[PDB]
Amino acid sequence: DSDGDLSAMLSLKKSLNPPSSFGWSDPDPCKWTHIVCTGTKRVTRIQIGHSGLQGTLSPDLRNLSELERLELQWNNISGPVPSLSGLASLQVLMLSNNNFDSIPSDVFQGLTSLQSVEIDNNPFKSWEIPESLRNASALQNFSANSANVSGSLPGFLGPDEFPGLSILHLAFNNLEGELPMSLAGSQVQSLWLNGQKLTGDITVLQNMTGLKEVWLHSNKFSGPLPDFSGLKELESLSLRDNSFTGPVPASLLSLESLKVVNLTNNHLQGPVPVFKSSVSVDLDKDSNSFCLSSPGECDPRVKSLLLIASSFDYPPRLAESWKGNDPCTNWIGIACSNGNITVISLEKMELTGTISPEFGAIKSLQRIILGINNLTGMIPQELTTLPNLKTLDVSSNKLFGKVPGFRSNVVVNTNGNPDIGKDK
Ligand SMILES: *[C@@H]1O[C@H](CO[C@@H]2O[C@@H](C)[C@@H](O)[C@@H](O)[C@@H]2O)[C@@H](O[C@@H]2O[C@H](CO)[C@@H](O[C@@H]3O[C@H](CO)[C@@H](O)[C@H](O[C@H]4O[C@H](CO)[C@@H](O)[C@H](O)[C@@H]4O)[C@@H]3O)[C@H](O)[C@H]2NC(C)=O)[C@H](O)[C@H]1NC(C)=O
Ligand SMILES: *[C@@H]1O[C@H](CO)[C@@H](O[C@@H]2O[C@H](CO)[C@@H](O)[C@H](O)[C@H]2NC(C)=O)[C@H](O)[C@H]1NC(C)=O
Repeated sequence: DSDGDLSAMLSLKKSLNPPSSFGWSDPDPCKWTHIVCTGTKRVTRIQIGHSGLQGTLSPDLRNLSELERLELQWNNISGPVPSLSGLASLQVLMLSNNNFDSIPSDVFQGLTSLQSVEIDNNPFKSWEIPESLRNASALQNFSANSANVSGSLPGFLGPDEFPGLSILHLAFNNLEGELPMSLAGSQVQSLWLNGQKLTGDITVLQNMTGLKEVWLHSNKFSGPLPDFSGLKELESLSLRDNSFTGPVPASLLSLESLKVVNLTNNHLQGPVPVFKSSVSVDLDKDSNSFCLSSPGECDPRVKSLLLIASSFDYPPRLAESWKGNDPCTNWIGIACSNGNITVISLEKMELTGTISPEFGAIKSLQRIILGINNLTGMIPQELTTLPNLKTLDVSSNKLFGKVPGFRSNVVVNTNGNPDIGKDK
């Protein structure tokens, strides 16, 4: 009630200790500068950003039951952020750019009206995004850049609990682990996750069709680029300084909405991408694994090997090795005679995926050695059309199906494939 608000405001004045000329002098805090109250003397707004404040924040803040907007940003307030639990009308919370040293796990408990949270640039002790946030079903904006956020990106941030989430900014924290698949379906429009140690692939982006701005640079993301054709509002895509593999997808190259793309410093393969003239492209020379230094089709041998790599799920070691346009110099697993590929030898490379029928297109092949990997599927019939093939070793994989009929002088070894001959 109004007496409770009066007491809480007096406690806040004491903790913050504002200057004598700040205007918190009247016996009725509803008459104080930068405070808004209802006609029945309930506090609804406290708006004292950029006010040079130096104290701490009283825990009695949580007693202001009708508080809607709390702005304390760009001061020098220290100590812990008090629990705000129970402030069911709090709609806007701005604490960015202060000196807060911690934020508690129950801080968002029962904050059902919360729409916008900004707590960037505070020297918080390490903390994880808390479960208490899950009651903010109308949450639209959550910003906590440079706030020492740790752990994984929690899956509860998906549309199942945050159907209105629009801005999620968590740059320059300590996040690790992979993107949770529960983000699928999210209507987030601006996503900042740059500048930490996130890993895994970014396939979940395919299911986030409201994205306009995606900043994932400076992480440890890997794997090939996903299908972008569904992201018809995507304007700004920053993927630089990661470990992405595979080619730049045509689905991205033809995306009409695209305005800015950053691809520098990855392990992207295939031909150099050509974007529309209107797109600002950040792609430093020699900062990926493209076959040429400028746009143009790759060498025929390279094209074949890249199809083979694709079927092997773009092996990370090959993405970093198979650079340039000459497979006969310094490529993992590749030997040549007079420029013709004679050996593809990738034993013990933890390969996944399947054996591409494109092996059959490399007519100079003498040895295909793929033993001790995690390959599945069948041995393609196309391999029997290799007239110089001497040895096919596919030992110790997870292959199945009938072995096609090879010439009677081809050495074939399927040792250690328990399902060879079985159908699946
Ligand atoms: C957070 O919000 C949940 C509901 O949202 C769901 O969980 C969130 C964490 C998040 O995942 C959301 O996306 C998701 O939709 C609230 O949960 C509801 O809480 C109320 C009570 O607080 C429950 O109401 C009770 O229902 C009982 C039957 O299931 C019923 O027996 C109870 O009646 C008894 O109590 C009432 C008074 O409360 C009394 O009037 C009755 O006479 C009787 O004794 C009562 O109605 C809902 O079942 C919960 N689930 C819903 C609504 O889906 C949760 O409270 C909230 N928590 C915080 C901290 O804000
Ligand atoms: C992503 O690339 C864009 C386009 O190159 C970068 O934006 C440009 O930044 C330069 C500064 O280096 C500005 O002077 C240009 O005006 C910007 N162009 C824009 C915004 O269209 C952007 O900085 C890159 N992002 C990262 C994280 O490196």
